[PDB]
Amino acid sequence: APTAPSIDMYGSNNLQFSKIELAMETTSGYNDMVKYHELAKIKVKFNQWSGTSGDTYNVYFDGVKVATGAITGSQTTASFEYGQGGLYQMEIEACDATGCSKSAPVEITIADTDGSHLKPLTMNVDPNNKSYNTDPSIVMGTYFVEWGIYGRDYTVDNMPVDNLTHILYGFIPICGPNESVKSVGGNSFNALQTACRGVNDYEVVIHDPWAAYQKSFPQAGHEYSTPIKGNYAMLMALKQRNPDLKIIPSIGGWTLSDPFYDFVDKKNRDTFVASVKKFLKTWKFYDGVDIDWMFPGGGGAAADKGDPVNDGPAYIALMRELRVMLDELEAETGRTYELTSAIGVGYDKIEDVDYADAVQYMDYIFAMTYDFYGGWNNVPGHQTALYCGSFMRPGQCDGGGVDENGEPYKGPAYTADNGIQLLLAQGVPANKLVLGTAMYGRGWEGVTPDTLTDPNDPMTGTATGKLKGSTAQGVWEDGVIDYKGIKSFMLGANNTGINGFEYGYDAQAEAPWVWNRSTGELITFDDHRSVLAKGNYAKSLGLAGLFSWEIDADNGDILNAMHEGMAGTPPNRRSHHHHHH
Repeated sequence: APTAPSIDMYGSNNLQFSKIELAMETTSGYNDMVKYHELAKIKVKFNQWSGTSGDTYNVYFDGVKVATGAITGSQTTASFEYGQGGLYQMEIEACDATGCSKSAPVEITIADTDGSHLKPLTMNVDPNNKSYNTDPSIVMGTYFVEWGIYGRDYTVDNMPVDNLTHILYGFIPICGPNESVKSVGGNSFNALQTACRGVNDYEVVIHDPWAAYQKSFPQAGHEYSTPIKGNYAMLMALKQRNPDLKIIPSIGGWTLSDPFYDFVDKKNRDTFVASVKKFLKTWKFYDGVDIDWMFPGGGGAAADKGDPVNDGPAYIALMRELRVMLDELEAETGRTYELTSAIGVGYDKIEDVDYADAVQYMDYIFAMTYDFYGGWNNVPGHQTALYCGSFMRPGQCDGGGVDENGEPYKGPAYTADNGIQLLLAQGVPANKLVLGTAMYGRGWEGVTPDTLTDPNDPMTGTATGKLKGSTAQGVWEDGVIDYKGIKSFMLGANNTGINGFEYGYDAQAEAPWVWNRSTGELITFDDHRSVLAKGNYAKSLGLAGLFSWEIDADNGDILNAMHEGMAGTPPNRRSHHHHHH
């Protein structure tokens, strides 16, 4: 028998290999920064200085032969390819006429984007998040935002993952027309231009590669030599901890929806769909795709865009085509992929799409049952209410009434129930609808008591402007505030109201508010009570479950209430009553 091979650690790259190459110290185009290989190139060097060397070498991973070849001299480099990520016990064997001798086992690491090479993520969750035994068939979704790792200081390990079934990652941009991005700030448009250099229009890219895969997180044990870092590596480790969790990339959103309006041309859909397939093959931890087109028919960030004739049909076609593509991935991998979308719930948004047609291809519709009222104007109202509030005029709820100027309402009022009922009215099944919960408030200032028609209901007042404040209090953009900020600075420990604010609740609407009479500051949000109501409502209607925007803004109260709401209606048996969904 020849001399047992001795592995040259330095010459074998310390046995660290990767199916993906990611630029860590530079920023350029997505295709320049990211290279994915179906087979990792393995290169291992071993030495046989003393004694004989032998004729043939064999390389084993956990006892299974993965490479073989001839031995020449005292030095042999074993170069081969391997397609499965993970950790393996590697042995190298040398053979001749007299027999074989094996090296001692040593661990080889082959990185892949499923996280197979990673240990389960260590969590650091706010203990205010309680423990629940909610049926795993019930959807409990939330959005994690890429940029939350900056000022918001909210990282993947902070997510109450055991209280979630779906994590939607916001947001994946589409290269092309993106003038709406300029409204964001922080040089975000420039970043997108850079990402899209070398990328064709209508293909997806990563907006912020630093946050996505470059940034070293010490809680995840990231190093210089770590082939994948950032949010993505942490999400990979999270999948190792929670294999049944669904992590889905969210494409678009409010300021990244511009390219969607060019999807009336099927060629652009084709380009997009192909890029998504490539994206899902490259980033294996993702379990499907979420489409947040805001909005088919118009009413989005770009005022000059929207086609009420063609957008809805295009949206439907997009879902059909994405489902075909996902079926291909399912055939190729044996995995199951989900197709979802977050949609507007105003009557004027819903009427622009035949969701009965679209939903046959989809797993879930995330109904954006929030942003009903807000700081964009000076009219108070419940931003995320289940039902029509006390402040509403006669016939406003159903839309058959008349406004202040004698002008008829053009459709039903913006409420969660009105939206859900319109979707059910189209023929969308309840069990594919997911009800939206707000982890944020919208707000005004200058709603002083003198402006109120009903002295005890600030929703009957008039504002002078948007809510202002500091990021310490959860105000990241004027008119919007983190739920945890509302709790810490307006509500206090038991909703007593602090710092000049008083707590109020509209039992008709199922909607809370805080109101400071002196400053006229008014905030509309979801609280424990309203979320309990939403949960009860979702269970009664047989909805798929609940989802939320955005997890970083919760202190645990909202997600807790989501679970407790789903904890606390039989088929129709008889006529002679109000038939209703």
